[PDB]
Amino acid sequence: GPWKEDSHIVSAEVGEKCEAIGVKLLHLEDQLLGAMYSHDEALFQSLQGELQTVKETLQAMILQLQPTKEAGEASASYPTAGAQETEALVPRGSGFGKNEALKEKADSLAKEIQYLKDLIEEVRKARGKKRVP
Repeated sequence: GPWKEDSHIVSAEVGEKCEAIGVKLLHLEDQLLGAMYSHDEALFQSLQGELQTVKETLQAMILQLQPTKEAGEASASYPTAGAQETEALVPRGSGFGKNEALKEKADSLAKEIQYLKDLIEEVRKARGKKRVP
């Protein structure tokens, strides 16, 4: 009769999965600070593979619980006028050297964690506890 295995066990399985991603996120943040300050090669490879596996599993989780449509989808345009221009004259770098290669990776990883945090917060808020009547 039944074709699918998951029908009732989905709301009780998300809580444990969310707690697992939370403990992994905290351990990944501590290992990220220790790997960037101490500088390593093995820790960066393991961090990239673990981050890609958590991102792929998180995308599959949101694609499994939340349905997807083929026809439709809204596109963004964002209005612009053009006010105030930014110009570079003094890079500034006191200490030992200059930071440019580490800044790009720090902003890219920080943006990926911000989107990852908003995604986990949206699934937690939508399923589990509801706000207002």
